[PDB]
Amino acid sequence: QSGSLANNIKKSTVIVKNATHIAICLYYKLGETPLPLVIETGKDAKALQIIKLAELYDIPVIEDIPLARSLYKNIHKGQYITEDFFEPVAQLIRIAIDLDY
Repeated sequence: QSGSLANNIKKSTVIVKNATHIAICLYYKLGETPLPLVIETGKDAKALQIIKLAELYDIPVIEDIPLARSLYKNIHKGQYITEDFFEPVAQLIRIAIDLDY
């Protein structure tokens, strides 16, 4: 099982956080995920680790406390986002995508 957290963060699209208390890792890939997916979540110690791994792998991290708290409560690890989050998450994905040039 070792390495699953780091591999999930490495392939992530964007992380939205509340300080070092909550981190939500979102993944969206055209043709694979039909909606953005919460691939990992962390509270406290695990949130800090997600944030450190995000730095290591150059994954964009955005602080948005109300959004991070709502996502944490509503969208469990391995679940697709629901309608209330479609537009807030789209805005994060747009800021986050690498255009690769």
